Amino acid sequence: CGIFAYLNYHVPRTRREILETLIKGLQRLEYRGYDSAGVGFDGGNDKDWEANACKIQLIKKKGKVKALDEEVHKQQDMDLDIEFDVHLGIAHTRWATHGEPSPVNSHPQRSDKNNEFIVIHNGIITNYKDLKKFLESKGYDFESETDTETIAKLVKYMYDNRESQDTSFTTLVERVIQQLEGAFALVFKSVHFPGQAVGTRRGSPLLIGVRSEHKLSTDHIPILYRSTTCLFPVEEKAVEYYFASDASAVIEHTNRVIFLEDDDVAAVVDGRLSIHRIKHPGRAVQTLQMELQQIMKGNFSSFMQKEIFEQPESVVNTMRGRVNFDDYTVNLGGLKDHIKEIQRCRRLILIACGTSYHAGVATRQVLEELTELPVMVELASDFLDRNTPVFRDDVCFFLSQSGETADTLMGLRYCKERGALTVGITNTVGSSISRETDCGVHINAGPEIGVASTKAYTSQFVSLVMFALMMCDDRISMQERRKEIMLGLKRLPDLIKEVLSMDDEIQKLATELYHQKSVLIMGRGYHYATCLEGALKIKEITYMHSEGILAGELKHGPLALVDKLMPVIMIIMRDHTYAKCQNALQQVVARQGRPVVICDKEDTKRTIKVPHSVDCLQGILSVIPLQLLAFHLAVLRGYDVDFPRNL
Amino acid sequence: CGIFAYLNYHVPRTRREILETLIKGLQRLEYRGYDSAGVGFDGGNDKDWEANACKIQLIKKKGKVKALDEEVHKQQDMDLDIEFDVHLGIAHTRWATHGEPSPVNSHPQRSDKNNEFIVIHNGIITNYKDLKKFLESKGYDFESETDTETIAKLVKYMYDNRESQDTSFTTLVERVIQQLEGAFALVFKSVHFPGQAVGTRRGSPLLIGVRSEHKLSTDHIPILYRTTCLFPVEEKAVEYYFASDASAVIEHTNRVIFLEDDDVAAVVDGRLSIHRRAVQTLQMELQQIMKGNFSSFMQKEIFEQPESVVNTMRGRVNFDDYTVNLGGLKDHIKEIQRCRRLILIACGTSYHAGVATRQVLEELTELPVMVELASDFLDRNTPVFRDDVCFFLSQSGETADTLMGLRYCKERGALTVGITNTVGSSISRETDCGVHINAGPEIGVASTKAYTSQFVSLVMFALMMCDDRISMQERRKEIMLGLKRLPDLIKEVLSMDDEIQKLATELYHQKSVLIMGRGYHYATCLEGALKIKEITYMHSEGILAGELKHGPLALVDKLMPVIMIIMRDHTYAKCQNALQQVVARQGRPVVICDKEDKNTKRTIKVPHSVDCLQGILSVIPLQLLAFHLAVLRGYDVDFPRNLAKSVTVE
Ligand SMILES: O=C[C@H](O)[C@@H](O)[C@H](O)[C@H](O)COP(=O)(O)O
Ligand SMILES: O=C[C@H](O)[C@@H](O)[C@H](O)[C@H](O)COP(=O)(O)O
Repeated sequence: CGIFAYLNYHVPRTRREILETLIKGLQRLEYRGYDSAGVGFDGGNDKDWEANACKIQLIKKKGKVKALDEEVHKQQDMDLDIEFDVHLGIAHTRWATHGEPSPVNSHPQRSDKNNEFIVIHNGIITNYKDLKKFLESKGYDFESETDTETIAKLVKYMYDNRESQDTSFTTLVERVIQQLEGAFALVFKSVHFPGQAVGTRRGSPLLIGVRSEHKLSTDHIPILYRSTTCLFPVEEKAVEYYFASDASAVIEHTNRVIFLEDDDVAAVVDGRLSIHRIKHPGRAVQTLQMELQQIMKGNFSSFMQKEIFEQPESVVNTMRGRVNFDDYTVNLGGLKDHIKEIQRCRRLILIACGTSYHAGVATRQVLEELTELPVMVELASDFLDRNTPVFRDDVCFFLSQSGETADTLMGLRYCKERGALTVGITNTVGSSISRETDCGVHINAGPEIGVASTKAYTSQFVSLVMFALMMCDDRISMQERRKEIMLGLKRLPDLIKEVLSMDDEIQKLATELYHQKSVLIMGRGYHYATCLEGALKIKEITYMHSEGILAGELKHGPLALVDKLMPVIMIIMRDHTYAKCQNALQQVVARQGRPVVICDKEDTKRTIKVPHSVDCLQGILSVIPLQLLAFHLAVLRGYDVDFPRNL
Repeated sequence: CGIFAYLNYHVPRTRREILETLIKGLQRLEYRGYDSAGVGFDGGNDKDWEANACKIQLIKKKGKVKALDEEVHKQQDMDLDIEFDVHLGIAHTRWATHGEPSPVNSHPQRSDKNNEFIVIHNGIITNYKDLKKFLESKGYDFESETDTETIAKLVKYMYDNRESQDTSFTTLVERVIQQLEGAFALVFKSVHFPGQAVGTRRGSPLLIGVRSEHKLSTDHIPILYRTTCLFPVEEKAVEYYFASDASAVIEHTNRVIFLEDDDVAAVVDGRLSIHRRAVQTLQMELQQIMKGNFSSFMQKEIFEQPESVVNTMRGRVNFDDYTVNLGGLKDHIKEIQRCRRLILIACGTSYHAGVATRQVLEELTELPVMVELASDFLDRNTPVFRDDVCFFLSQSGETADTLMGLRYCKERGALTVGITNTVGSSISRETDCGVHINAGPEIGVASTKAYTSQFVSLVMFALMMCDDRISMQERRKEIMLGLKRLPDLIKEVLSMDDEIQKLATELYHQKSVLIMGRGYHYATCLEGALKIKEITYMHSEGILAGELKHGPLALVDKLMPVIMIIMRDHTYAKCQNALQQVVARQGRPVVICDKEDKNTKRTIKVPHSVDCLQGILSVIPLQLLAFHLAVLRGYDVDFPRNLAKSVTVE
């Protein structure tokens, strides 16, 4: 789950400082549920650090990182005051899967009883059964039940069979990954290559942060196959490197990062960073706009609560630099090039999973309205199962907060093979979907740390609307509609705040459903997505059977569930479907239903009155009371909203 | 909502023979609405039946028809022994979608406290509020909250301001429909016009049955405009049967006159005339609307799927040469292949039929296939083009949203195809072409054979669209042999009825059940979930298997009942992963799988078939499960609560 390594090269740090840095990185990567963490570093208490680089020491522990930190400072014969001019430390937090949680099964995994090679690993090796046999036949005995130990044992096998006494650490890892199958991100450390690090990935994210008070030789590292050919400080040697599986563990130290790509072998040798391959392409040193405050709870007791209540801000962040209300223009920079190509295409296909799919349903109508193109919205897993027909004049959008969901990513590659124009709507710089799409939009909602999608849904929503507004900016007959929608976006942050000020009314509703085992959420049109997304939130966070029902489908069967006992929530807004929803309401009440109504500004039982906005934006306001409802219900029932129950 | 009126002209019927005929005609229509019922006949206890036509009697009550039949009998005022040589009685069962199903809101409505004009209405008047404020000013008091009372209070307003002392009943009705907006199918009765019935329609079904041992004067009633009427030649004996459906008339005769929009039929002096036709024979046997030896229509229709599947393929599938021919589409297939997209539009189970066949349609046509819920399709003003081919799946052929979607697509120049189970329905008439699935009448409220016959019908279309591809010949043979073997496999599934019933005894007490599937069985878990909702009232929900890991799986614990559909097709490995996830969450799921397929100790093994046909076999256990659960919970499978069959209005 979480990888972190800290390499100080001619930046003196005490053993304490190094360990504090490693512990701190794991906390950035530590999400609720992890149950195994460890650190690897140079042992020995020789005042001169150059003699302690032949004893790798491991401290691994089951439980939360807090427990690891206590074990660190709780070491008998370990002096934390030794200063290292050069040192590499690696760290890992995990959610034990393959084996049972235990100190042995925690990372790093070692190559022998003297820790000649150690590795931290994110992912799974498919052929790990076969590899363990090949090494055992060569005498290597295993101590863990994890697939990671095979990696540590295999790199020593390559070392034990090297042709020359100076075969590079890179060459060894190159030979290792060539024998691995599956997905992995790896960081290696060895006594035979003191101060050096090797990081490589295949289908699992791995990035490198860099920091130095000196000028760096380049901002675009060229690839070396098997002058400024590598990255290094120019004035002096001092530099710091940060390997990590997520930017959250690097951003507090530096915002200059390199995102590795599949089969890259990045190595730090003599403090200089190079990137090797076997196959002028290069890897860019880029600046992240992320900042530490964005991954902290602040004054909120949970990340779910923070991300719900900060949606006024995240919606604004989504629009910053992209909307101009002075002259009613929208400019998504990532699409200003392909914008005219897109309009020459004949169909829009939105492909996503879960809540990201709900964002497509939530904006499908306005996309049809403003683009006038057919809009198909697909669940990624079903899209793949059916081998859906795709053509060269299709424009395919891929909605993904993480930018890594397997089905959404495989759908992307499916559509690229067939020649379709691909567009990524993501919330994670460097992610796979953001790279492999022809173009894309970063929704810029800030990191989503909570288990459930809250601000990501609303920012995706706003992003797709902004795209719809770009697609009709040349239509005279639509100028008024664009103006109306855009003045809605202008007012939206304050309308969200207005909804959040009704939190007390949502708590009251939560206590009325406290003991209920089901609830039906009914909507149609613009609020079909709203009732589907609310039902998912209440399933995922509250663990009760909430179900979204298309209002127009009631009389076709589902209405049989309505009686005096079945809780019902109906979304009834003042748009063109208003009279129809009034009909559905009369149908529910006719069958002894006592429903709660989320209705528009100044429209049977309790009513949650949200403010009135443009019809194609109401979904953003109407889903928030459902977000809060799931939150408050879970809190009432003693659940930790930040502790996932999916796994 | 059902309509039924009995007009016996010069055929002596006692007051019990007519009342037992009105109720008998409502039971034939009860599945269209069973929230209330009523009847309208002549009162008075005078031997000379001529001195009784001036006294109307209304008997309306809340509940099914069996609640009305008991209200009609055991009365202390109605003498059921008066011989009527000429009499007219109107009846009606109501689907109270709004308000209470009270007797005051049921039909026949009335125009005053003396009942001068009573009307039975099927449909909605889109301007009854405007008609209610006009009549309230002229001196008319309203009692019910329905829109039908504005039709009764209005036919009397045209009678209170006529021009001649003897204006025909047609004239009065013709003036009413001119002030009525929306759809309606009416059958009037007045004391001023004894024995005369008027039957007009507009966007709603309405036919007139005729029985007479004497020769009928003609077989093509000429539509008139404000040697003309249908009647027996020599004698006067004739019995008419107004009704909004053919099942309530077939029992008495198979000679009906299907009216058209704005045709103002009228029976005067026992002569049927149309104002502003073709007397034809019905092609339906009474056995087709009889439960037989089954205790419910739903059970019969499930166990008869081996037959209805055969009927859907009869005369259309030849297994010796592997050819498929649907007459309704023999010519259009040429132009359909030149089109660029298929759109399937339907509601409920009919929508599931499209989900169930979407993949194979994409496979064999190579065209994009979009499946749309009719109500949402209309809400979004979905883009449609001239080179779209739009299919409309409707068992009844009258579902409002599906029908409006049709007219939407026709307005945009699309090619429209109807997949119905009702000849003469609106959807079958107004589409460019179509197919009659020919599954027989479906009486149970929950669709069973209609689903599997639609499924089979869409596959047959797919087989036609690829009959000229060399590369797909083997695939076509694989599918068609699957169809050949399908009836017997359905019998093999049905033989597990008892095993399904035992499972039901383990679930009837639960509040919720999750049904999971993917690929070809996404539709299966959606349709099964809908059925369990509809007749059992359990909170059953279908969950796409591939979406479990994205949130819903958090709802699974050792207590949540789970049904999974794991079949030996290309999603088997994926479905095995979903099964592992469910168990990891402590779920103890029931698995529907193939015979040749573990932790699962609660399995339902269906026979293995072609992947794109397996949905037919996998859904049947869920049909049976829903049936058995509803029995265990003391519910009626034929008359589920809060709804009826065929949604023909808003
Ligand atoms: O609360 C819902 C979850 O956030 C989940 O449904 C999520 O939306 C999907 O797993 C797709 O995630 P991505 O947006 O990263 O693809
Ligand atoms: O059990 C389900 C019901 O039968 C219902 O969902 C029905 O399928 C729809 O009302 C479609 O009706 P039509 O097929 O007659 O259009």
